[PDB]
Amino acid sequence: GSSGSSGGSGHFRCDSSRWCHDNGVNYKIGEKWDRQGENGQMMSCTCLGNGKGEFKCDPHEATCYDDG
Repeated sequence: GSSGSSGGSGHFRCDSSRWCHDNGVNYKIGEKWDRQGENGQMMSCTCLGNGKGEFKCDPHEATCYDDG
C-alpha cells in the first residue's frame, strides 16, 4: 500500500526556500559538507535545491587509475 506514515504539518511559514538541513546546519546551494556513511566511512553531500533544499551524497575515494 501507500501513505503508511504521516505527521508533521506546516503551520508556520518560515523564510526557508533556498536552504538545506541535515544535522541542524544551514547549507548554501552548491556548498559541501562531511557526514557519516551507511557502513562507517564519511560521505560528501552537495546542496542542489530543486525546491525546499534537495541535496545528494556520494562516497569520495581515490579510485582513479593512471593512463599513458
